[PDB]
Amino acid sequence: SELNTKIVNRGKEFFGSISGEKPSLFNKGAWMGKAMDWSMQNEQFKIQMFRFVDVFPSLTTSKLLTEHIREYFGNEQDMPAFMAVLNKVLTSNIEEMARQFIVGETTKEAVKNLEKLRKDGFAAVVDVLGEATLSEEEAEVYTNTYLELLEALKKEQGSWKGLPGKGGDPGLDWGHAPKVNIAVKPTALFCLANPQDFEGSVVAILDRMRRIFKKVMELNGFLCIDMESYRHKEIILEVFRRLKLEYRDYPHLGIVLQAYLKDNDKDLDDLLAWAKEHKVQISVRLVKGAYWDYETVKAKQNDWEVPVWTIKAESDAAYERQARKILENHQICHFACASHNIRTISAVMEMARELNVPEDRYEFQVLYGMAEPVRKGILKVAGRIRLYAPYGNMVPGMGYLVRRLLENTANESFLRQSFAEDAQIERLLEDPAVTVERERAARAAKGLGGLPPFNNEAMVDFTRADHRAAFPKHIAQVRTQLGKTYPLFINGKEVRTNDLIPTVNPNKPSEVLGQICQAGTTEVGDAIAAAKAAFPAWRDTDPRTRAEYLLKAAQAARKRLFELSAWQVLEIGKQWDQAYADVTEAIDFLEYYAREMIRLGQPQRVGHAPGELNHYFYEPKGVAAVIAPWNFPLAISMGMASAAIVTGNCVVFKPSGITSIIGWHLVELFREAGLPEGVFNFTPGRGSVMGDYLVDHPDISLIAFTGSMETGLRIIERAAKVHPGQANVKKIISEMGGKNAIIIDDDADLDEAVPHVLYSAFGFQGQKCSACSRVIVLDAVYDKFIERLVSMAKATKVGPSEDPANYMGAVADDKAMKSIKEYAEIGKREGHVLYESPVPAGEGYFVPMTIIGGIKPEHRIAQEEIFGPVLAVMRAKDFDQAIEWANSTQFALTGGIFSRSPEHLAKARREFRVGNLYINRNNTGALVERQPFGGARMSGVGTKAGGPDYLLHFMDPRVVTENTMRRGFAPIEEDDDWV
Amino acid sequence: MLNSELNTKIVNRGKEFFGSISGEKPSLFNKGAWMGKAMDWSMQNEQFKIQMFRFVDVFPSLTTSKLLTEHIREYFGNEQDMPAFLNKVLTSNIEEMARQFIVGETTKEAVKNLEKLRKDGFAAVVDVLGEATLSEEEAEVYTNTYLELLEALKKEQGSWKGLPGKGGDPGLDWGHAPKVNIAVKPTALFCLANPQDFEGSVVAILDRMRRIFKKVMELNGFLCIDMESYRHKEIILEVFRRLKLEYRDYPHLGIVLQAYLKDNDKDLDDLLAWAKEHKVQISVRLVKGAYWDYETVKAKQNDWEVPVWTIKAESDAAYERQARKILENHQICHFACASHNIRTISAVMEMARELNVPEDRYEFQVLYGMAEPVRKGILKVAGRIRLYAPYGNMVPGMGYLVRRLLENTANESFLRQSFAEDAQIERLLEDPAVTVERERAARAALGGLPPFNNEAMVDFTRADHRAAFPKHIAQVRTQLGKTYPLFINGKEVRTNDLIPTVNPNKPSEVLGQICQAGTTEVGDAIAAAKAAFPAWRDTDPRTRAEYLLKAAQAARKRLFELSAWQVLEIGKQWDQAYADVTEAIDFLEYYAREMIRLGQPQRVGHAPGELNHYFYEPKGVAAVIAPWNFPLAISMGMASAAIVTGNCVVFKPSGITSIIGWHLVELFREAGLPEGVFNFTPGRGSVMGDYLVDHPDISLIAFTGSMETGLRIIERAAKVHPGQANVKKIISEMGGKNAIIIDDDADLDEAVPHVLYSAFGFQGQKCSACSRVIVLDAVYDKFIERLVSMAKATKVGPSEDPANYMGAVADDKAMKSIKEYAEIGKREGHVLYESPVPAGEGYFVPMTIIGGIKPEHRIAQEEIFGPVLAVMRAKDFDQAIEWANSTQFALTGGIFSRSPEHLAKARREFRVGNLYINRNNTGALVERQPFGGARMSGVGTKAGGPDYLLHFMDPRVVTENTMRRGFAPIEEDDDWV
Ligand SMILES: Cc1cc2nc3c(=O)[nH]c(=O)nc-3n(C[C@H](O)[C@H](O)[C@H](O)COP(=O)(O)OP(=O)(O)OC[C@H]3O[C@@H](n4cnc5c(N)ncnc54)[C@H](O)[C@@H]3O)c2cc1C
Ligand SMILES: O=C(O)[C@@H]1CCCO1
Ligand SMILES: O=C(O)[C@@H]1CCCO1
Repeated sequence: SELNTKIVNRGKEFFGSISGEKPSLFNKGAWMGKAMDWSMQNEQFKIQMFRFVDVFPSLTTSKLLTEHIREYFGNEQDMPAFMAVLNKVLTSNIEEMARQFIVGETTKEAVKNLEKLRKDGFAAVVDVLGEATLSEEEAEVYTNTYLELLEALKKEQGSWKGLPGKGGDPGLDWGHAPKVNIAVKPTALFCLANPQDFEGSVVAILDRMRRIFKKVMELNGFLCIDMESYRHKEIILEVFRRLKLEYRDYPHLGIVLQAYLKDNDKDLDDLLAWAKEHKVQISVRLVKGAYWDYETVKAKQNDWEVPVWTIKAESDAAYERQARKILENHQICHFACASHNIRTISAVMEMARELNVPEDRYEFQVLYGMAEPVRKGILKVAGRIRLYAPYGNMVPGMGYLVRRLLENTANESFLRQSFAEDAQIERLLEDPAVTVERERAARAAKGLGGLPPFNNEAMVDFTRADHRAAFPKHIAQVRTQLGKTYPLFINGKEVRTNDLIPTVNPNKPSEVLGQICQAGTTEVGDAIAAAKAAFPAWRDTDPRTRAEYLLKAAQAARKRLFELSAWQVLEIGKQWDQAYADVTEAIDFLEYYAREMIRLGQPQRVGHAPGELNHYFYEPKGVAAVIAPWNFPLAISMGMASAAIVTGNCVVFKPSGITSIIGWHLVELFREAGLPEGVFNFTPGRGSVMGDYLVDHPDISLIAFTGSMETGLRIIERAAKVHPGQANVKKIISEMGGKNAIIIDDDADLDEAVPHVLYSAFGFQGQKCSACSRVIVLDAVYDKFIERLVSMAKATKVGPSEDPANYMGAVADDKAMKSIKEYAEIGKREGHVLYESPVPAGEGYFVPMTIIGGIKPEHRIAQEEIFGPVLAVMRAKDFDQAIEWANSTQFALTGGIFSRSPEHLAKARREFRVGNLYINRNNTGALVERQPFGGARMSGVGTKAGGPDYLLHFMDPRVVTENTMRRGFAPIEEDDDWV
Repeated sequence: MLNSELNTKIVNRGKEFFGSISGEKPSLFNKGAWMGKAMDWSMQNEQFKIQMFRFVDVFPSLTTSKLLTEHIREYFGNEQDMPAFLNKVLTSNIEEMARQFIVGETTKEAVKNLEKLRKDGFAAVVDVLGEATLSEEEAEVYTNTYLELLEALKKEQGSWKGLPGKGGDPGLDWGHAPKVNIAVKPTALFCLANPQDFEGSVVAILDRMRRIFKKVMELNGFLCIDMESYRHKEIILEVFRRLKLEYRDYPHLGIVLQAYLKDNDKDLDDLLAWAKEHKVQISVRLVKGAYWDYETVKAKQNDWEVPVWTIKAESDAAYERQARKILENHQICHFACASHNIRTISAVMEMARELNVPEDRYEFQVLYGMAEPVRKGILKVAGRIRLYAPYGNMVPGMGYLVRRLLENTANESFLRQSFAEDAQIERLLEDPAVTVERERAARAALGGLPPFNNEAMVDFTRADHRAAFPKHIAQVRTQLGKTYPLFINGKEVRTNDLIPTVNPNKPSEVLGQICQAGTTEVGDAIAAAKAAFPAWRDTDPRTRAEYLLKAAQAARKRLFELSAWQVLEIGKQWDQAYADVTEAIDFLEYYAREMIRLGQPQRVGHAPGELNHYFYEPKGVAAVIAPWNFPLAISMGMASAAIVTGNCVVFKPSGITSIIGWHLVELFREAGLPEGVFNFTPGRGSVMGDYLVDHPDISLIAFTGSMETGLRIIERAAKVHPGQANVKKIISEMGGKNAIIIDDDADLDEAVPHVLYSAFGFQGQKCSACSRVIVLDAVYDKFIERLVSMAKATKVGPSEDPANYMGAVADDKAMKSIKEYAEIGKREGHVLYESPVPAGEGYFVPMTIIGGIKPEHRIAQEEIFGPVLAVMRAKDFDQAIEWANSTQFALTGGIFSRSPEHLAKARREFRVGNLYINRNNTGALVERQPFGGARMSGVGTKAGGPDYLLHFMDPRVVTENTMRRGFAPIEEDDDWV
């Protein structure tokens, strides 16, 4: 109460001394102020304006600029009044808004302007614009930019008089702070920063951070480590902890902690405890956090718990609480209050006074070019105020710029409420804990048939220590299970044959995982007869009961998630994330197709004529042959088999030879679920022995196939014949290849495009039907794009997938390795090799990560599916040729485009006619419901797994029509057209 | 108001009526009897009413102890689940209830009881139970029963004193009425009574009615012609008018008019005017009407205007207004008031007084066994009461029995309100005209397009519809002799290869010559469709749909004309021709709405920072290979489906219906369809058949025809040739070998004409036609006797003559092949019926029924596609289902059964694409019965349903990452915070 009254009064004095002055961004007399004002009034404009700011620096020609302006804002008559002559004026206004937030474009300019800040009474923390670097070379340039900055400041600082204080050392700012203070972003220091390779990322970042830190120490300066997105939070904490311990006696090292994270109370507490345990001192810059929108979207997309508070006052309350904790611990922890919020600043000031904290233990910081009246008020009241002063160019600084625009204009922004909305001061200065209680209470004021709605199973989350630790443990566990013989499974019984084929670790072929029995035509004949005998009872089973078996199987897989994943790492060479996502997709199919059968399972009345009932409903076809691929050995198999099973068919299942153990997991899961015998039959076998036999058989009514075009087309041809005794015309559900292109338009965001294209091309060694095998790059952006793509590629390592440090590993088997390598030779003769990775020496089916330029549509590697880590780079003269080239193959599965032109995106949506088109992201990793997968042309037959049309393909519709009139009367039904 | 004053008298008379009989209830409402209890719970519980009434209907066919016991449990549950109120007991109660409404089971017993009624002071009008006869012999039995009855009464009437009256002849009832009075039901006199053959029906009925009336006049009696369902109303009026004019001086001939008909105000005026014109007198029995539930349902099933009033008080108001009109005309029109309604009766009594009507001009009539206190009431006040006294067996009387039961228990029933509902007397006796206004005023309390409704079937109750066909057949004959060219890329292309098309019922009548496309022309059409495809694909789905709606309006305007062409070109009967055209219109209307439904991309998934849209794309060029049997409908269905989904079409019509194929050209042209979107290429299959199917630019084949051709196309289409963009999509409807199962408890009066239509409708030239009838052992001999007796009544001949049931088959080849099958069939089983055919030209095959057929027989397996019906004898219900499922087809099926267990088994196990319960297995309508099957009958595509258009397209997904530099637009359906 009493402290809170002091805080409120301090805040009132603050607003009083501000004298009504508005920060420049809220100055309606300025163009910037007008543009932000309209963005705040009109959400559609805000979206257009911020997106235009983002794309602006890549509008490097007059044509690009004129066209983009028209497409984002409309013609001159239809755009707002505050908005060729037009190109020049708008360019000037955007340029000036960007310069608003930086102290310079270069090191020498920054240094000049920093001395100007000192004369106005301001300290600085200098930052070089950049984040999320794309290569080792770029990380080196960023690093050397700091070294150059430090050399320059080293020369200058001796001539700088220390900013005024009340005591201490006259050569230091305010008597105590080092005059040179810099901030560094960890993700700018290493382009593959990923907690999936936790130690690898820590070391690579720490190594460059150390070089910078040594130079900082050399001039008695301060180094602060910025905090970035939640994905890197633990990595960054570890870098700080390690670096601190190597130089335990050096006081001027800081770390950012974000009060908007639910983790932060524990993290702050742990860090303080850690500092005590090691008897070192630390420094914390407490912020709220800059990535709120991003964290909420990212967690939502992956069914992760949202790592940030979601009521704005909760972050404010957390800040006051955590700042009090830091101030109390001022002996061990130096404090930088980083906030533009007058309530927050006032709370810190009164808490510090109440605890009599020495002034050398806390200072205040704000962002350069923002909240100008607040900055001046702090200078007047506290005296110790530091500006975060970045420098550099618009492209690497674009994230920063957009974050500032977002920060100032958000509905919940303290600055917007104060300086745009004329919000009441009492409300603004209210204790946010009160606000929290009131908001939470206001906020305290679906599925079908008892089932929760569909949601995709949450992705593995390597920000968690337990998830990181799970893989090595489960891989070892799997290693105790090697060397078994896997029999056929037919009508609930194991059937052994004497033709065994070993399955091996593609990254270590001498490691034999097991031996697989092969079915001959006799055993396949037996599986078909078993399925046919089980069919009548299974068909007569209630759809909701059939769905329940899928639900139980899903729960069985969920309880074995990491175990099932580890099997794939070893048997087929999946990377950890790839393995896990394979299993979660299996679970999704089970959960989704169960719900879909429940939805489609109730007969629907059709028509509304009285005296008549028509019910429309579906019947299964009979026995389904399911011929599964090796590249998604649990997901796609389970997808195809469970769809066929849930719709009332019985299945004869042929796993791919090299992933037959994963195929055995379907036996384990369906057994665990209690599935009646004969409904699922497991029959691996040699295609050359029983492949045609399975497909030609008269008792097969349906064939679900996922694999190569040559095989799919053969199956389609053979299946069309009706043999004697054959009950139905065979239904084909087929997913075949792709030759997938991603287009890189002139205006593409290259920082997004590059890592997305690399992942699309080389994720899982390129062994996906959706993989990017052609990247088609617009003439004017080509050299910039390919230099960055190649440079990022050179940073990646090729090696065993059980080691998370490797980006990709060996391909499926010896035949694939030989085939892919020959294609790379073919490609190297057609075009010109741009990159060819090292591979480890010794055993393993390794193919280099390979990038080839100069490719044209008439070349073999622009047409034929390689199914491996071979990327063709094609140079298009204009957007029209890029589309024509994207459409130049016989396939139409997936595709992508990086572009920020509304016109080019619309042209792409219309003409780039693949089954799944991706805009501004990778073209792989389709999720159930979100991205139903499949295409036409030579890529398939227009069936889409994971979508609402899929189960229909496994059934035939029936209608029963009843005349309900007997002797002149009929019951009246609710949906009848009557009188 | 004068009207307020007269109403006061009516209400006061009603009140005294109610007071005198106060206490007394009709037998049916006596809750102390079994009759009363069953009715009581029926009135309380609508679910029980349906069970009981349906049970009464099935009861007489429960002829063994097993059938009886099982049905009892199936209709009413187990011994503990059913109400307190065995087989021998329940049999006796239901039998007692049926006897409540009859004066006897035999003529002798009837005559005895009628004499007993006279001595109680009641006149009678005697009826022989029965309606909707199934044969000429049954019609003769019925006619002779009246004759036998009349001969008996001729002998008895001499000894009868007239019922007491006020003056006149003591030998006449009340001094003036003839002692003998019978009523006859017209539809009991002719098994094929149908306004489609209006003249033939009138004459057939008139000839038997005359034979009866002559006997009636011979004893100076009265003949009343009952009125039946709306379908036969005009026929019945015309029979009455003709008979009346033949015996213009004989006064004892009456007709019933139904006040529940909207037509009745006009019908009554016309009849009164017709009588004045001809200077005859008439007699009208005015009733409300007995077929209300039926007329309402039937009208709605066919998109016809409901012929009855639908607010109950509107019928009461109609009755009082029409009664007044009759009484005003008492000098020319004798009046029988037939109602159990005290308000209605009281109104007629005061009106007869107000208008000073002589007593010999009106009498009162009620139904035997009903409304006993109202009956006694009338006898006491008016004295002139006549009971409608039917006699006969329960099976032909079942319609009458169920109508009585419905009558007494209905919600709006006056009897129910008065004697079970304890309703306020003031509300019961209020002027129905006031009730009408109250009820009407009480009822006052997808994107521009009307919802889908099927196009109204032709309605031969209308004189204009009856006149339309001869007019339009004649108009079509003035346009014969033309040469029809190909239609490619908007241009007519002639070739030198011509095939003539002729009238199958008269092959010397050539309708035209058709140009045949060679492979060069087919190639050109395919090239044209391919060239038009990009722009058509990019045309908005709503815009595409608009062409179909325009084409529908074009056809709707040409309905009778388009029908006429089919009558002459492929031997369609009038109804069959019209139905073919309305189905085409339905497809157009339905597929337009479907494309509009499917045409919008839909967001899928709910993750923020992401938009996934799911939508459809056309395939490219579609080959449409159409059949002759449904020449406009199925052609238009496949073609418009392909076109509305953004494909372009190369269309090959069947050779013998090439002119109907040209109609598609005309309709799409009138709609303004872009050139090349639809191309018309008749040609010889042996020249361009495989060429069309094999062509690398074809992406989809829609085929409807024989299994053999269908399976060939599926084989060839599976190959991917050089330059072929897609795996070809097959949409295919092939044949069936369809069975109807006649269960032990089947209603044979429904089943027989339904089976006959199913098998011989359009000469059996439907993929849905019944070619096997599977009859349960114990009912076999009875079913076949009735089936054959009805068949023998039908005539085979030219479809342009509506008197004929069926006519010539499609062409010479069809004729030859069907005849070979008939001979094979005759060797396998035993012929039960083989109709005559006209001598002279025409592709005539006899209506043929063959017995002793088993599943191993060729005609039990192979689709004949002609008028040849196999009858098979199943030993029990399980073998029946087994046999139904014994072919390689699964298109349609039927079952006539009233057993919940057996119907349940059939729904589950009789796995055809379209299963029909208790009706014919043909005539599938758009939306109501989406049509198609699997096995060898098809590939699981159902034309006319909500899954069909999907087959003509491929789905596409666009996914957009909407986040830039850490922010994204929040969308409405985003999962968020
Ligand atoms: C001697 C005799 C002979 C008859 N002959 C024939 C005949 O040849 N053909 C024939 O069709 N009928 C005939 N009827 C009439 C029929 O059999 C019923 O007896 C009669 O319709 C019942 O009318 P009501 O005045 O007795 O009873 P009410 O309860 O007054 O009237 C019931 C009648 O109202 C009508 N009705 C019920 N619901 C509605 C509604 N929602 N909207 C509009 N109207 C409704 C029906 O016609 C129904 O029968 C005859 C009746 C008698 C007494
Ligand atoms: O990059 C950002 O947006 C914040 C502000 C300063 C550093 O971290
Ligand atoms: O058959 C019937 O239901 C009516 C009643 C009397 C005759 O016609």
